[PDB]
Amino acid sequence: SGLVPRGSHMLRLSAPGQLDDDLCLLGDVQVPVFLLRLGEASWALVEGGISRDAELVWADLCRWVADPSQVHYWLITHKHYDHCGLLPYLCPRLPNVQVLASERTCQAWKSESAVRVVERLNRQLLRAEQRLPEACAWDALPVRAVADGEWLELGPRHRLQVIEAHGHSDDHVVFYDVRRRRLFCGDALGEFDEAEGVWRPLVFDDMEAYLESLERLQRLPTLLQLIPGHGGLLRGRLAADGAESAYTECLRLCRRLLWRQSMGESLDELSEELHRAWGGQSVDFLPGELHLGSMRRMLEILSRQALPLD
Ligand SMILES: [Fe+3]
Ligand SMILES: [Fe+3]
Repeated sequence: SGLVPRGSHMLRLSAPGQLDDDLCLLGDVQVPVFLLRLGEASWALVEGGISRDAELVWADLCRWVADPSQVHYWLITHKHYDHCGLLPYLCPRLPNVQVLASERTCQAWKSESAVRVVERLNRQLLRAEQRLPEACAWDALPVRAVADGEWLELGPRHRLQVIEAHGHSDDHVVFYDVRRRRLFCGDALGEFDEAEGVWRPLVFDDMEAYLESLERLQRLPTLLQLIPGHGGLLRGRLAADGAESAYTECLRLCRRLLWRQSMGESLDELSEELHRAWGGQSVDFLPGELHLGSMRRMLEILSRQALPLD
């Protein structure tokens, strides 16, 4: 790497450890969990991860926090297997934690059907020799539902607003730190492309909603830090123009899809091409058959909802 030999300014922070005075990245940058120091004896976690990373995240958590009885909150953006998979495994080690999530997210953990999908996907990600810890029941998690527009006063230095951001999933929320101009955006802007510096759209429920969410997030004060559900912490113009860029990349995808369909292409064609182009990034946390499946689903949603070309 070049970066061995020069102290340049990094636009993306992608290593575990301290990101800012109040903020650490725990576990794996691929599916990170963030730690906020709220106080001398108080902490919050943000993003709920994949189950197989339990011990990775737990060891990093213990590097910074001598007493895990001091972790008081755990904010969750949405119900997908990769954003809540640690909860049953680490909540039992966090006796004072309250999970904060949307009503629709909380409802999913009460659904036998939903919880078993979450379990099925997370089991496929266990590494060689890994055994998960003892789990809590999903319906026994210490949860509180949070609402659109709600101010979460996590502590005297940390007040974060819950902003509804449906479209990626029907339950997706994001969390905005007004003081720090720092947005925890989950998968609402898509998947950040590490080779190209652009957003790949992740529209798995509703395109109109996904665009409207981005429209709304573009109106926040200019971001200084943008923290998606995968890949680390973005700063500079990548943060400041994140929501706008995410929006345009989604339009672009619609244009490609509707153009190729014009030429009589099947949806499966663009899907295999998107799986080929984009699937490599998430191979270590999303089974490849399921990335292609998700690509096809997104293209179905766009095909139905995109404004026609004539
Ligand atoms: Fe997701
Ligand atoms: Fe995700």
